[PDB]
Amino acid sequence: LPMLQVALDNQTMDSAYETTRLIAEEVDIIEVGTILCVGEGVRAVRDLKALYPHKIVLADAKIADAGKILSRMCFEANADWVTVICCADINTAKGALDVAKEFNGDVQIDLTGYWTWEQAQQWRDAGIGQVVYHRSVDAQAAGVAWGEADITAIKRLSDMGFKVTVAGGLALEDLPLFKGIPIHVFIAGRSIRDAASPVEAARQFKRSIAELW
Amino acid sequence: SLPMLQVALDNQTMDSAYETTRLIAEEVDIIEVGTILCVGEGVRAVRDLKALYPHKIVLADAKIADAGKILSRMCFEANADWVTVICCADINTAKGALDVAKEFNGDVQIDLTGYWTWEQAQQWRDAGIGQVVYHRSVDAQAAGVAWGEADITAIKRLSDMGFKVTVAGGLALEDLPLFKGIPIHVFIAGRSIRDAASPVEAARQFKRSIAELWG
Ligand SMILES: [Mg+2]
Ligand SMILES: [Mg+2]
Repeated sequence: LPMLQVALDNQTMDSAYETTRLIAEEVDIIEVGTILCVGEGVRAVRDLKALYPHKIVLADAKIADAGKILSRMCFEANADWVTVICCADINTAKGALDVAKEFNGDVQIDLTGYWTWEQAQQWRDAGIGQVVYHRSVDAQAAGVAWGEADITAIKRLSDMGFKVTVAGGLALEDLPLFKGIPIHVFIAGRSIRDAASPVEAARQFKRSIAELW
Repeated sequence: SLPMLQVALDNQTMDSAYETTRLIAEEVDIIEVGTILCVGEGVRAVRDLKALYPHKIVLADAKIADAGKILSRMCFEANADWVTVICCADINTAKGALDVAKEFNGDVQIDLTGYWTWEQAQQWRDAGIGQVVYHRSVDAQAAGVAWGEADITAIKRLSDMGFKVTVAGGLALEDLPLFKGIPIHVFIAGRSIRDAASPVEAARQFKRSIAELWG
């Protein structure tokens, strides 16, 4: 089944713990959001893995360069997975992946914004096995919806051999759009954190995934 | 004008960064809180460095990929002067960061590490972005990628489009003559200053060479 990842896009640890104390056991993957990486630094990764060592912890660093340095900082802090942003030089993805392998972790290419199918082939040739197909939250705020071109692009990525994570303002009602595609992970940030009942929000995601897959 | 000098603080902890700033704060124009220090320490690095050096321009090299308003506000509330947005970001990300920047009388640069297009550059100018960082990837540099003809051509084209151009990416003193005759706004040096036997003298050599090459 597709896994459920909660994005902790909080500015401080104590704000993040407001969410994790409700739903840590309701999800599969705990993401240290970019917001939290910037707010608190890599201590966020170390602290959350110590709290939830049985969960996969993703550091959503969106590394643009200095792949070896930034990945090593995240993996020394006990990250399982780290993200590299799609425009990074191929040697950045390669460097992050080499480090990831030392720690038995993995790298995902986050596909927010502008990238090309040629770059996607490069990531595959470099041994990248995961991508995050990601509607920009700012594009979302400007009225960009999920659409059929996204579905086509997700299937294409899956056919290239990537495990695909889907993200970007996902609500429960969006899940049927992706039906029939072997999605690796759905990310939910706001639709869990900001729900009247975060626990019900998470369980509904899992319920719906179970029905659909 | 002479190109200014920006020191990149790509340290993992504040104390490591202060080992550099206590030597060169007054030898450089812009203090960059490197991406590595943003990740190492969080946005406190911005707040703390601005408090030590309030008279200096402080740049947060956040390389914002999305959530432009949120991330830019965090940096500006920590008293940054400038923030970076990575070239691949959706145009609304750059716009959102700029909107926030104007509230704080700050500014946004687009960092041009990695893959981008000329069409994207026109969108940046149209949205009112006035600064770009022409950036050789440090990982590309480590795989042997040299400064080349195509870099001079693109920098010139960016300048002709109306951007002030910062040059960065493993910059060494001997690289500066490659850029002579182009109105570079800022040169960034990280390792070439931080890792020198004498950071003070390294910074001074950059300033001397700049004053010769652009004088
Ligand atoms: Mg995220
Ligand atoms: Mg930098």
